[PDB]
Amino acid sequence: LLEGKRALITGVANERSIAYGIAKSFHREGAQLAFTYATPKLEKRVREIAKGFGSDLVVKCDVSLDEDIKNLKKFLEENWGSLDIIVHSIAYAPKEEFKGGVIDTSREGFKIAMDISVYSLIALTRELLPLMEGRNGAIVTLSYYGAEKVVPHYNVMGIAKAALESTVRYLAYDIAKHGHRINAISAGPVPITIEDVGDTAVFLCSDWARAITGEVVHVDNGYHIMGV
Amino acid sequence: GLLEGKRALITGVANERSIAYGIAKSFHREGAQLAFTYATPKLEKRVREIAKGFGSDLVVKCDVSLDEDIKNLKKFLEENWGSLDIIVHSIAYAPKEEFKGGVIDTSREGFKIAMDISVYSLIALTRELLPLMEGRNGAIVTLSYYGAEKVVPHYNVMGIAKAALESTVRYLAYDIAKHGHRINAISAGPVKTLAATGFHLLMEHTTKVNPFGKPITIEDVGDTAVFLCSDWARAITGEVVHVDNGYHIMGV
Amino acid sequence: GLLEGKRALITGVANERSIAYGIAKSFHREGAQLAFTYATPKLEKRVREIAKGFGSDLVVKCDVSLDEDIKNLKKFLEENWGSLDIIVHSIAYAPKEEFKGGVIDTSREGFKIAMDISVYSLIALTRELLPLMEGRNGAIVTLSYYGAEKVVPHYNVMGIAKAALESTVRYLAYDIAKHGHRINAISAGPVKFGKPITIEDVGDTAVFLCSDWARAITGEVVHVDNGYHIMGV
Amino acid sequence: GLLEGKRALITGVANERSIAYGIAKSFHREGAQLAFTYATPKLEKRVREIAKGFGSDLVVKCDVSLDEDIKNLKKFLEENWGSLDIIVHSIAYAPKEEFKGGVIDTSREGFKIAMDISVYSLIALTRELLPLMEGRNGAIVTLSYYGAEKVVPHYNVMGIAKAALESTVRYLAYDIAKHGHRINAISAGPVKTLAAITGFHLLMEHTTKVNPFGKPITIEDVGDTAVFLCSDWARAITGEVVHVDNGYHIMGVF
Repeated sequence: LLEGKRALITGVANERSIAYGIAKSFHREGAQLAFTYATPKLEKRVREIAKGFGSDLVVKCDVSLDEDIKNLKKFLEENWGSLDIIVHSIAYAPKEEFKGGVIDTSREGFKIAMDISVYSLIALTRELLPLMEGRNGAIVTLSYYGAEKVVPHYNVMGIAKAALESTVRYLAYDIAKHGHRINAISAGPVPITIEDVGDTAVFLCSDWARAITGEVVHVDNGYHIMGV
Repeated sequence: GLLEGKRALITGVANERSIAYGIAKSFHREGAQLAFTYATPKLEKRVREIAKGFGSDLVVKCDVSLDEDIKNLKKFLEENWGSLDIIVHSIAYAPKEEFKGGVIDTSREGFKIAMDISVYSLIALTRELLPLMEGRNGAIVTLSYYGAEKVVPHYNVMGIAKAALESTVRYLAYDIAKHGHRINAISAGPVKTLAATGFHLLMEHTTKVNPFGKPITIEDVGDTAVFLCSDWARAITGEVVHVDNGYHIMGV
Repeated sequence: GLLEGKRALITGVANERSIAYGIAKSFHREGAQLAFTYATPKLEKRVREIAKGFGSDLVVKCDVSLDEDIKNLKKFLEENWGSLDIIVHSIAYAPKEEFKGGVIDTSREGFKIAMDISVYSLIALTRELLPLMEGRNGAIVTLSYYGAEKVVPHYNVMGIAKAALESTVRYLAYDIAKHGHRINAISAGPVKFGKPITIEDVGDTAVFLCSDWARAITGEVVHVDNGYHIMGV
Repeated sequence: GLLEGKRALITGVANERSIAYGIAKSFHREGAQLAFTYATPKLEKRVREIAKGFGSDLVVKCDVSLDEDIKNLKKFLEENWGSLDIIVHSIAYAPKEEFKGGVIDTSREGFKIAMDISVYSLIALTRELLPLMEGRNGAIVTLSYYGAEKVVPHYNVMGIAKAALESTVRYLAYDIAKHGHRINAISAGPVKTLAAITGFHLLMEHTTKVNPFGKPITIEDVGDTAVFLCSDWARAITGEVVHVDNGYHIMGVF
């Protein structure tokens, strides 16, 4: 339960977004919410979604842009002045990258995949950590089994998610000095539901999970266990 | 109230410092009804007193080395509940001599005991009690330790047992899924318990190395156990969750 | 050749299709001298015949469930060789009943037997034979399977045993490194892309892992499985 | 030798302390014919002299950040060999500043460079050179580090890179298997190289104290493992990460 907690939600595009399921569970559990939208064409839907949860706090943020990350800090500084939770649900590679195999990955497509899907977590964490000072905050990100095993056609995203899980470990080391935690949910195809992810996110971002950091929790109906 | 209307069997309570006591405490807070085993006749008194403190009258002797004790446990729960939601498996033992040198010095008999009590008991309890869980959204949780994954000097045969335990969890998840049940492990960091050679140094080293510079508590385990045994974790099975203040991340 | 001047004990040969036979074959090719255990009297004839074909007359009965058989094996090696370089541990068993149903159906006695034969035997052999390896920089190799890591239906208690075995390899690596020795596991795919491997695949990997070329490798599990382990399907 | 009649491309030699030099040395002992890349014009002389020492006249400049250099590398190998058995990928870089604090302090540009040079280069080289391996039983080996799996302070963005690299190896194994080829990683322990950074001495000391042998690995340990992994003895081994680290990876206390 997240009473008194202020959470930033990234990655809401619509009502089927994994981040929507997280926001839904967070709202139920008493969290106040703020949202990013990735592009201008998503602003209307994200604003409506935020309003449906009683939030008017919506800000444009292209995570490939340093200036947008700094602007996000400023927006949160001005409207809240502190922060408890970051939900990082941002993953992208150009669609061409999923055709063929990893062997067919373009250099630019690789750069884009890593920057959006992995570096964005570092940039958000660095920039927003000051807002969390003295709060014992929590960050959660999303991964997939393709990080650990070959899922054909997942391609560069399997590489990105392996990098992401390592990033979670290093960031856990960094931010523990300031009292904060960061974990990943390795989600099955959304099969699980977005609500399965959301309820797991609530726990991991709650004080009940105070001893859990740098962990990857599989929310996948046990898919990960199978050897055949 | 995440466990409202849930019935949970708690194994492994010896005293108020036991990991299972932490689990009972969190489960109680969250609305679970509790039943307890005690391992040896000497523990009866304090386990009954502990149960009473949680509003439970259900305490029964169960030495998991004994097939008849497991059967009688089932009979006891059939009479007093007739359905079951949760099994907390917090049982680990090896003769103390097995911790003195290295794994190379493990005795055959000590090995057999360690695996039987620390691993096989999970299989026996799961098989025996599964019928009582029918129609329920059952959850089982067991306790492991990082010594399953890496070498922790003096943990020895228990590092072998815990690796077997985590594999056992995976196979059991596969078995019990078709009955609508889940099973997971909590890989807990060191806690100063009655149950837990070289402990002081292990505890000190772990505390120094983990990113928080502090040990976990039995309450940390309990709160994680609540989640994993609740319907919020309906999509989580065969998983090992580290409740260790980040110790598992370090490559120093 | 890679194993010249090295003396290797081979456990687990039952016949020419035994994984240990492939290891013995590769070991022989590479110049190792060989000694064999046989598990039961009814296997003596075939094992002696196999040993002879490799130019060995060093064959000894060893039921690894028996402490006295393990002590006796040390004596046999002390008498005939007086030193040792390599142990090949290829010993895994559970009563056939245990592979019916799932792990949930495992009997207590079947579990005890599986762990004792498949896992504890490695500890007992390593402890007992380590003195013979003194000052040689020895190497031990054991066998595992992907069912240690992931669920392979019907592998059951052996999946538990193999997970325990791999952990045992790590702890033993820690123990024996201070005496200059190494121990590793080969996680073999099913035996003769992600297709069945051969006993020769295992054998040539065993030679490397038990050679001085692998001097920096210990407590490792090497998958010899045509890449099966990578798949998330 | 185990590599008799095999032709191997060696990337990443800067001097005789380089991990790739150890690999070249073992490969040479074992009968491989060698070709070398050098990363920058300043390394040319050094790498040509090292190649000469192994009886090789095949050295070519290849900056892996450049698509045209990878294309020209292929053209060079087509002209001088026309077939290829082995690629040794020993390429890792991030700007020095990235090792100074924690991963939290990583710059966007330093991250991009690290991933491009340390990870993407493997994909580029594998894709470009695979045709030269057609009909051969090819093998590729790359170098990783335990920082891919666990937190090694100050290894930072390289620990992210190496985790991506190990995943890249798995996916490439899947891709190249249908052409009869294999690819593996050696997760090597610390070695004092030109390339190996903030806190190196302490990392080296700590690793040496903690590993069960109480000593670091050598470039020759890596070389001998690479020979096996790139030989037909390892025909059944692909997508694997092999720790060549004197047992460091087993330790759960430090």
